[PDB]
Amino acid sequence: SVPSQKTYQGSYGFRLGFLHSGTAKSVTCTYSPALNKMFCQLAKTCPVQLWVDSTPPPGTRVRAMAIYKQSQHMTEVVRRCPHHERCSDSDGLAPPQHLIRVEGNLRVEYLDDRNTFRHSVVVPYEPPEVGSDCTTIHYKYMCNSSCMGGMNRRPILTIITLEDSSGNLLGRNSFEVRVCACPGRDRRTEEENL
Ligand SMILES: [Zn+2]
Repeated sequence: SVPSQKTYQGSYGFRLGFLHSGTAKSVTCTYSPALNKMFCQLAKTCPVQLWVDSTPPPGTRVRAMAIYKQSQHMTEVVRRCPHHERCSDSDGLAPPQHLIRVEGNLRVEYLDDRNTFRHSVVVPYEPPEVGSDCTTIHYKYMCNSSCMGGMNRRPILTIITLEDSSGNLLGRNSFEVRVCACPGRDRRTEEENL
């Protein structure tokens, strides 16, 4: 019982983009092309860019979902650790257990799948204005990679799916995530092994 991670550009040429932020000590969020991996800080904005060759129909929705990267952990549902789950950091919209939030969107919607028990967060797709090339969604990870009782140092992927108003699949892309203190340092260090 594991959700697909196969890349699928679909009819609209769906692709993911990121800020080219570098690895200076102070950066809150930074992406590695070589690793296909996002490094970001706990509860900080992590911008993900949606790129399309053609504008998807109105009613299109954008869902984000987390799964564990290692195959022997994939069936386990990724959720916040007991401490954070119990934390007073609610924004009034996100369920307390949910790892991934979206900020600054009053039309945000959260799901507990009645059959898989997996969490996900979905927002209406917005087209870029004619002077921009992509759409930006501001994600937040609400639990650390090192949190004991949660992910517990196990690496995760985020799966972004493009779907119509009826929930049918239009596109899919994914990237690995590490939530940590000092993404800049951890990115340079992990990239050094190459
Ligand atoms: Zn936690």
